[PDB]
Amino acid sequence: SMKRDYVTTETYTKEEMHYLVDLSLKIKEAIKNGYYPQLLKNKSLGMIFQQSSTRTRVSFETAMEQLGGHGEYLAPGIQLGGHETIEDTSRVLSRLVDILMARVERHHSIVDLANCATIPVINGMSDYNHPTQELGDLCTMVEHLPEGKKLEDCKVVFVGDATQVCFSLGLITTKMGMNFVHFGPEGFQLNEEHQAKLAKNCEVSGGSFLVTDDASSVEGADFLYTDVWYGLYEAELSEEERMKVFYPKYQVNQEMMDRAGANCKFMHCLPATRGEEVTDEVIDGKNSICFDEAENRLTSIRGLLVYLMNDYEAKNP
Amino acid sequence: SMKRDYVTTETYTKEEMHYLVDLSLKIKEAIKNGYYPQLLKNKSLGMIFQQSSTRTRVSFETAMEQLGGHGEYLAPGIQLGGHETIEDTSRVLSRLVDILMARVERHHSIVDLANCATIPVINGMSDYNHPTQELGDLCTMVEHLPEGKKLEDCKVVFVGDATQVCFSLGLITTKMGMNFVHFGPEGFQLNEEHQAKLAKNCEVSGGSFLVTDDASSVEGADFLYTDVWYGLYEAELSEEERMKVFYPKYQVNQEMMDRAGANCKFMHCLPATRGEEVTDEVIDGKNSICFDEAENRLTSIRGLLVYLMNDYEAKNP
Amino acid sequence: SMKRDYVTTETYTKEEMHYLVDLSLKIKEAIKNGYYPQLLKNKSLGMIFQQSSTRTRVSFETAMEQLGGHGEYLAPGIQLGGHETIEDTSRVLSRLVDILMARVERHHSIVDLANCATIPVINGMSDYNHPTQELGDLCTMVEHLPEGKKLEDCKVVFVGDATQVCFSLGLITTKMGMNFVHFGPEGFQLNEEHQAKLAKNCEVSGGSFLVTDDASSVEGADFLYTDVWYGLYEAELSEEERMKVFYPKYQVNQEMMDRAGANCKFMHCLPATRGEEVTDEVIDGKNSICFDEAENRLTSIRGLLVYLMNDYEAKNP
Amino acid sequence: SMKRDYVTTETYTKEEMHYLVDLSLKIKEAIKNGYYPQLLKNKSLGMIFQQSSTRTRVSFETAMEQLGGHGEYLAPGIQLGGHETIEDTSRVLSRLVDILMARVERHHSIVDLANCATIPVINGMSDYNHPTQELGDLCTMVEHLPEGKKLEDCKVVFVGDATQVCFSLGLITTKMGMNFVHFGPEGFQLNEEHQAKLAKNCEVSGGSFLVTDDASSVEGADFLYTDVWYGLYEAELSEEERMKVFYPKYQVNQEMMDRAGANCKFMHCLPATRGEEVTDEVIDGKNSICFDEAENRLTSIRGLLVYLMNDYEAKNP
Amino acid sequence: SMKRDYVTTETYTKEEMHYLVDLSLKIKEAIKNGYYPQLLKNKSLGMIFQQSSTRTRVSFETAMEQLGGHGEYLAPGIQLGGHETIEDTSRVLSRLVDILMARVERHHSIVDLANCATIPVINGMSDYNHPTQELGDLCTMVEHLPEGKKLEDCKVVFVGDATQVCFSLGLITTKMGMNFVHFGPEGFQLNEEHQAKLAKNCEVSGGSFLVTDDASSVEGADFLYTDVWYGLYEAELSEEERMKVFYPKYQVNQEMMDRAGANCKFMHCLPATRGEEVTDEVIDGKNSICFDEAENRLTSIRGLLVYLMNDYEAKNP
Amino acid sequence: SMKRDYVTTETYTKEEMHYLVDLSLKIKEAIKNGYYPQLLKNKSLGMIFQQSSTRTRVSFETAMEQLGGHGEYLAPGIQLGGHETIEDTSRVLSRLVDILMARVERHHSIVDLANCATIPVINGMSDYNHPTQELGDLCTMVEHLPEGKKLEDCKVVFVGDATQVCFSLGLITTKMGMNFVHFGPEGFQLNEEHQAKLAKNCEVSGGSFLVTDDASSVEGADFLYTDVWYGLYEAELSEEERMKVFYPKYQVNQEMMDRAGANCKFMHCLPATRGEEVTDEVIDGKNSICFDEAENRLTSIRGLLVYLMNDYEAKNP
Ligand SMILES: N[C@@H](CCCNC(=O)CP(=O)(O)O)C(=O)O
Ligand SMILES: N[C@@H](CCCNC(=O)CP(=O)(O)O)C(=O)O
Ligand SMILES: N[C@@H](CCCNC(=O)CP(=O)(O)O)C(=O)O
Ligand SMILES: N[C@@H](CCCNC(=O)CP(=O)(O)O)C(=O)O
Ligand SMILES: N[C@@H](CCCNC(=O)CP(=O)(O)O)C(=O)O
Ligand SMILES: N[C@@H](CCCNC(=O)CP(=O)(O)O)C(=O)O
Ligand code: NI
Ligand code: NI
Repeated sequence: SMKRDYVTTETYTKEEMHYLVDLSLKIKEAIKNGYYPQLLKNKSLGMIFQQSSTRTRVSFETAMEQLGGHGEYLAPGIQLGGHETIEDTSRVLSRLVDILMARVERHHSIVDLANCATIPVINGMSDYNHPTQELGDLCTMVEHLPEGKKLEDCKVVFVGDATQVCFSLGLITTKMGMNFVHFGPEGFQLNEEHQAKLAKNCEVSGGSFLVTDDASSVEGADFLYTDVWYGLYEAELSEEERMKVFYPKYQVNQEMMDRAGANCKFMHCLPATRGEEVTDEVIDGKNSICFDEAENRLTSIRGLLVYLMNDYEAKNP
Repeated sequence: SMKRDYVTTETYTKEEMHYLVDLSLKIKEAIKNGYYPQLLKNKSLGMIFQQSSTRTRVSFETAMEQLGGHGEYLAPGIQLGGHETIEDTSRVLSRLVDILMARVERHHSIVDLANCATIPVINGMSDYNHPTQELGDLCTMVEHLPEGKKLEDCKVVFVGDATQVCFSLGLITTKMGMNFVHFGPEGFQLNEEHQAKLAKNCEVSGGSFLVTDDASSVEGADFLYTDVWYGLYEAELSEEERMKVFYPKYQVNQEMMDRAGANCKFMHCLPATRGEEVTDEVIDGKNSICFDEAENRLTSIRGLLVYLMNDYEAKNP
Repeated sequence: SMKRDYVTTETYTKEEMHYLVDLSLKIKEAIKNGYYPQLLKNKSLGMIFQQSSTRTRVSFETAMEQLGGHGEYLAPGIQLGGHETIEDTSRVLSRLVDILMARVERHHSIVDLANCATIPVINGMSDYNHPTQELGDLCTMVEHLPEGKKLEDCKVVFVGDATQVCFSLGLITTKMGMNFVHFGPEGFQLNEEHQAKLAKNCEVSGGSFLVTDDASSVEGADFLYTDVWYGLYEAELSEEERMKVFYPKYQVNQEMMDRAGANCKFMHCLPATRGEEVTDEVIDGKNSICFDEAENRLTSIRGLLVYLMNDYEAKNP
Repeated sequence: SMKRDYVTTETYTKEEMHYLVDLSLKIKEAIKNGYYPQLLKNKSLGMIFQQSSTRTRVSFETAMEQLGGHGEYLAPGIQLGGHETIEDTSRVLSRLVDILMARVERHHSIVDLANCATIPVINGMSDYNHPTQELGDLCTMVEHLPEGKKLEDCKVVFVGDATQVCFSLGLITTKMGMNFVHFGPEGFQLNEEHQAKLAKNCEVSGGSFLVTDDASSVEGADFLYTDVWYGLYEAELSEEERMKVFYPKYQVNQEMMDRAGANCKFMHCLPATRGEEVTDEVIDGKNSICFDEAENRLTSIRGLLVYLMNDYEAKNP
Repeated sequence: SMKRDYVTTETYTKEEMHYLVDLSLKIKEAIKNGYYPQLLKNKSLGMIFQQSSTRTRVSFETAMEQLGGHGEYLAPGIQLGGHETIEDTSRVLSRLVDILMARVERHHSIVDLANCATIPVINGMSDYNHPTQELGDLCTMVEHLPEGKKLEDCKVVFVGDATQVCFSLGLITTKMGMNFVHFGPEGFQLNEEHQAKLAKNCEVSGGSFLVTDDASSVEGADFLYTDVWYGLYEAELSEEERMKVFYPKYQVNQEMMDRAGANCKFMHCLPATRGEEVTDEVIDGKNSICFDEAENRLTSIRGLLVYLMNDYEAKNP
Repeated sequence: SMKRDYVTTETYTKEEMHYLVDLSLKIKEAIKNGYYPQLLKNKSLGMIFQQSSTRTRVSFETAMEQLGGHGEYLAPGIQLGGHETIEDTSRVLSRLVDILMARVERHHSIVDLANCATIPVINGMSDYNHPTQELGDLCTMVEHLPEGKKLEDCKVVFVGDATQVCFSLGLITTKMGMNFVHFGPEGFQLNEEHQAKLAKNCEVSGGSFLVTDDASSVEGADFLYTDVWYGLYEAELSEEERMKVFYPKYQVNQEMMDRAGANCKFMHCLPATRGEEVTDEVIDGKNSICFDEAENRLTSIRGLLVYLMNDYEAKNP
């Protein structure tokens, strides 16, 4: 083709993900030392958000500035579909910016945008997956690799609801050959189709996956990860409804961390509902890496933007 | 004076419009070859939008980045008029940005902004005209000039409603000495005052204009252009109402294109209502140049911004 | 510490404020001569607005571009507090931008943001004070210093309501050793706590302050300053209610200016309600400096941003 | 291969030379309008001079600065050949600069440098030819094209000694399909091998060439070109010796220009020996373009450097 | 005209020299604070040296880099005059660099270069004067202004030979309205024509000048300045010859400084012959400012280059 | 202190040398990928050469351009010492450039320059040592580390004369904990004082050193290094004299390489005298890394310049 998209890590090999991590960490280190590599000079990113965002939006906008380009915030309601067709919007934006991202209510919207645009398209989260979160989370696990452990020998346990972030964490950990668990209650577990995709990743990678409601599954976790309980932006569970499903068994508290292990690190994509999926004590505690993880939303987005723009330039000399 | 505005092409000569085209195409060619001329370094554009926009807004914001400056999106509701007077807003913005554009509900708002501001002001569309569309459309017609034809010998036919874009296309084609037709139904034709202005342009240019409901008027068109049927943002015609006025006589379909001529190119400012003013077959067909035309919204805005900033610097050494 | 904030000028000495003025005016002069000092290259400012703004918002966004960085407009409703705690938002933004500003409904919000963020935080106005307005106003008074007068011998009279801008003007004038008066009606005067803070400033500076409803207080003013009468954004006084309190005694009209003195300059933070706190004749008259003052919102913000980023870099080598 | 050299225009087609002219003139026009295209950013040119130079050396050094790179002056005596072999010098410099030029006493030296270096090598003049002079001279003739004439219908007459510049002018004019004459005395005419190469160029181009001692050959010249009479830097003819050969028949004086034609333009590569090959009256006269021609040494070198670096980057992605 | 030269300060007013000082010191302060104003971006300076130089040459070359341009070192022997006429060299260089300087054996050479070039020409020292030294020395005296003294009330005494630097110091001090003395032995004093020029400066400035062999003339000097005794580069006095003329009466030693005054500062253009015109004790002593003075060769050259390029751009829009 | 010099690696620890290698290789990799880190923006390097140079001079000049600064070539004969004292030259240059290097005839000259200058001074080779060669050579050995070997287990054998490069190679290899041999004839071996310094390095590093005329010493070398036989620039041995001392025993030929080992790499600082210290077959052969080594003169100089400028900025905030 003449471009590459980042809609799902399912289209990336382990080697490509490692390259993305390595590129991201090199850029991070330069900036830490006071030097900003101008790798996207005069390039323009269209940023389409159908939902609210702090970390994803600010990461894209900051990343562009840091690398010498600019991000344009197209707020909820440039509509995807509607009166103007997605084919028209996609072809028009392909002439007016160099690269696109979109956070979408429905996954088909990002797929359609990628299919119809002739410039790189990045999924900034859908109801299905969250691939920039995957890369940031991988950067974070690499930086916080336990002493004497290979990445592939790490155990990553996601606690709670089968969110798009849960699935995405499963996708990236299995892609990298790691050991993944979704610890969640029946009715809120990764589904058969999700699990088939995790198995497919493991066939190649030698990693493992388990989906279970067994509380002992947290034992030996190197990373213990959670997310909110209220579901999707269009149809939230109420406090009473979600507490009924998840509390207290799926609350990440100090007792759960102690059971997972003394050096187990706590992760959360954020925003967090303190007192539901995680207690103040854990998220603010010595083993929380969620703020390093949030920083790495920017770390990973810088590397990804550069990778995709380099690919585009290679295909369009 | 100490600045120049771009409110209407009525204040520009043919020679100035050619200069704007030539400048725009030089910048376009540089960028096509991977080089971004930093002609607006550290300059700031205030972008006031009273209505939704994809092409105009993204073109301004991208243009500024590409040329080394920045565009600020001032969303619907910095009010023009209201509690704070237009004189105050204009004088204040003149101290805080280098150049302004505004897409306005009512033409007097852009006129007032231009009259009261001491920096260049650009009309990003009003209920009266659409002069940046004119320049982009002219760039497009120049690029797609038929073999063996001079620009002045081209025939440009606008089909349908007497929109501000219809009038603007009349203004630019007549300014350049071309042959213009508005093919539209009685009651929805360019009015007496519009036509007097077209005649005035032709007195100088030697071009021609005709406003007619004769379907044979499309015959021999080099460019066949249309726009939506629903009218102005504040007071849309319903689907039933606009179909009653315009359908099927004013639908640009393959039969109309065949009648216009085999090499006639289709143009539309966009967004398009597929199945009303144009069929899928035409807009997606081999003779459609509307996506090149959309790209040239950015092409023309880059040249215009540079022209106006150069003029400002010449007057304010 | 590892950063410095700009929440109130109460934490700045006279010498520091002079340094800020001098830095701001040097940058202004360079730009006047066509040279843009790239003092914030690749730096990112998060701009959180809980209320509407023309001058503050555009000043921050333009300042960043002029100095080689970028400002991100985070529109009303990234919430401060709410579902996601202020501690979380603050720590997250500290990883994703280099510097923050916020215009807040309630002062505690900016205090909390500053306390929880590890990057510099700037108050873009609260219900308590308006410190960037202070610096811009000081730059303006320095530029318009009366012939043969020291800054400290100037008399600055604020007319009307005890707005946050009124208090801020009191804070800066007393900090610089000048003579301040709030001329306002009983019930709408700077309160006991405000006045205690002004007295504290004067203990150090040798300046003076008076809060009074005596109309003779305007006599001998070098600067006569006013603001709107309708109160705070969340709870406005109606036209009838505010006219009943303030009109005509507190209307700045030509007669009041004549009484203050022939060379007294008129100031207003803007937006102004013409016909209430000021007449057209005064604000558009020969002794009005409110548009120079508005320009100096940008002048002062450039200097402040550079000062705070330099401080940050000094503390984080 | 992995690079391209500019040792002789014999390896360039007419289309490539036109491209070089067009690129050079676009860059010239940008700079005339105050804009410097940064097309060689951070690139380093090694400049090896075995002989003195004003125009060639300054053109290369200025060109690099203008385009965002740098030229290094390697003065007579980094030796080519000698104790360190040319193979070693060439391979070493290929690691330490991006592009090379050399003005050489003997043509084999530039050939050897080009053959052994893996970066582009440019001939800055040898005893055989002078290809950057060719391109500058072509740019000059294009700019000064007579009214109503095609380039190919122009007549270019070189007067005097069969210098490397004489031969080079023959090479470029015949490559472009023009009509060339060397008007020179027997014993000092382009030799049989030179003429065979001119005939070979004309076989492709349809141009013409003549080598003659007939004074009537100047009649109808559009460009009349000359050079010094003293021969090569290592073995100059004395004043008496060269006057005996060339004077007065080959002196370009006003009478010769009048005979050539009223609009014939005078060219000289410079430095000129006033009173020998040209009189003060001609070189300082209204029809002299030698200073425009000297400027175009820089014009052409900018275009060439960019062309060769672009070619290198295309071959080494 | 279309440019301005800097051949002698005789063509500059006191106000222009103050502007040059002020500009130079602003640039110096920026660089001291770590910021390099890019005021000469992509501009090229030709640097012609007929004599050796450390301070002048390095100052020009460094200044260009610091301000975003480049200086080209044209070493002794691009000849001025000779085989190629000065008119030709001047016109050719005017096409190939933006600005020129030259250090020349004979003053007429710099005059001829300035007269024939259409770009700014700067005198880098001749046998007559040294105007960049003047500006650097003035910057130095301003920075080291004695407490409680105006510039005009300062006494500047040059000791020793009537060098071009001696005369230049007389020219600048008298231009600025200061009090100048040349303390030198009969036969080696500023001549009648020099003194007539100093008187002419004083007619305008109200300054004073004296040329004398009275040793009491050093008393009350604020600045005591000297230079070498060996004369001009082409015809040096031997050690014995110059000692016979000048030693010990004109040796600046600690006794002379004590007599001049406790706060008198020692200046020397450098290079110095330690043990002749100055002792180690003085030049390395607490009251020596010659290294600050040497730094200000660069300070002044930066300001001058910018001033002349700005003037050129103003005249050639 | 307020700066750091690079006169000898004797003042650097193993950890510092590793840091220098790592920094150099990061910069090299960026440039290989088409990105030039602007780490020395607007910085000026004075380059003083008392002897001829290709690799050192071009490396410094190119390095400065690549990193956004500039190098000034001060050719043989700004004299160090002489009429103007070294103290004066050093103090003057400290005001006029940011960093200095010098290639000197006598080591005391670089020591004096470093001691008297207040800016970083780099030794570009003396009669004693060659520390930039050390760093380039170390970068080269790291890049060409044999499979399955640690740097410290490598054997490096220098063949021939006890040149400054021989000693320097001993210094760096022993500093890094490697195993060094000088294989050279009696009378031309590293002397007692050299060897005492190598022993001192080994006391810390655990490396080894041997100085011997035993031809079996080459056996097991991982790197086999040589240099010219003619001695120092001021007093060369003739061909007959040096052949008498060194030939054929110390000629690096294919037989010697075969004896050293099949994967032993050949190194030479260059220029090489082919047919003396090395045969064509070896230097042009598959195991020669001398051109990679020459490239790494630039690799190492980039890292060193950045390291020293960063150190300077840290000490002079
Ligand atoms: N399951 C959650 C996932 C939120 C991911 N968070 C982020 O990407 C951080 P942001 O929203 O601040 O960009 C949901 O559906 O809302
Ligand atoms: N008659 C139409 C004109 C739309 C012009 N379109 C554009 O300028 C493209 P945009 O809206 O995406 O900027 C109307 O009044 O709506
Ligand atoms: N008392 C007024 C203060 C307005 C200050 N104005 C500004 O800062 C100018 P802006 O709102 O355009 O940024 C109020 O509470 O509204
Ligand atoms: N036949 C002459 C050619 C000189 C060409 N001149 C130039 O290239 C101008 P320059 O020497 O100033 O670079 C000779 O052999 O000397
Ligand atoms: N009278 C002395 C003047 C030297 C001025 N010195 C300088 O300009 C310093 P520089 O030579 O290092 O540039 C002479 O004729 O030599
Ligand atoms: N022993 C040799 C060392 C030469 C080192 N070579 C280099 O540094 C390469 P260069 O001279 O090209 O910079 C001698 O004394 O000459
Ligand atoms: Ni922006
Ligand atoms: Ni240079």
